Amino acid sequence: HMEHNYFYKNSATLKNKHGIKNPRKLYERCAHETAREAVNFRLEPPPGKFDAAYLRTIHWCLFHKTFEWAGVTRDQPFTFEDGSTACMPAMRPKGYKVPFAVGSQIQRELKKLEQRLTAKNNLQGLSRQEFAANAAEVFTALDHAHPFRKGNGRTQRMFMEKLGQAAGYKIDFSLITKERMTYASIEAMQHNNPEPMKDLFEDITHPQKSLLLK
Ligand SMILES: Nc1ncnc2c1ncn2[C@@H]1O[C@H](COP(=O)(O)OP(=O)(O)O)[C@@H](O)[C@H]1O
Ligand SMILES: [Mg+2]
Repeated sequence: HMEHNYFYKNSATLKNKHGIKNPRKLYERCAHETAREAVNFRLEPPPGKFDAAYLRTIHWCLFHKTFEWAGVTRDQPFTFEDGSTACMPAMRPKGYKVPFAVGSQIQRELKKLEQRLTAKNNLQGLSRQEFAANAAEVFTALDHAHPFRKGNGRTQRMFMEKLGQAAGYKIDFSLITKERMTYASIEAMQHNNPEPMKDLFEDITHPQKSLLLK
């Protein structure tokens, strides 16, 4: 029942802060704003902890001017200013059999990822090949958790950019198409094939000057 409360009454337009009722216009406005917020967010230093709180902070920075629920995961009830409450504990990509994390799996998976990152020292001290493989595993874990109602891709990509930066690697998603990212995501989650994601991260990553100069 509560998932309908993400939309205006009898509409396919997500409730938003921009004053927009046209779903196409909302998409374009949001795309432009999240791109700009990403440019500005890149100026912020990477944190010492790459945790679920940080992921929520990224989503909030990218989306708070668009959605009231920016930074809030979809397992959690969210009450809009209009007094209605929304959430969406279960989500499955269209056309596909394998769903994203359901309900409390979202928190459990983000906790497991946090622990893995801590154990691996945020992927510091790796070879280029190792870093790419490990970054791909982190990304597929994020993909499955899919913690937000919308905006997961933009965030996950920002989380990776900052994780990379703190580990001495530049990860540049602009080097590839959306289609390639989608393909790699589908292969990993729908077809249990982790290779395309590994190749993707190899292709868009290089060690930074400092990591070379050291
Ligand atoms: N069928 C799928 N199975 C698993 N992951 C997918 C699938 N399709 C897309 N993805 C990935 O899910 C993530 C979120 O996609 P995105 O386009 O940001 O949607 P949203 O805005 O709904 O969160 C991206 O990393 C994307 O590549
Ligand atoms: Mg997105």
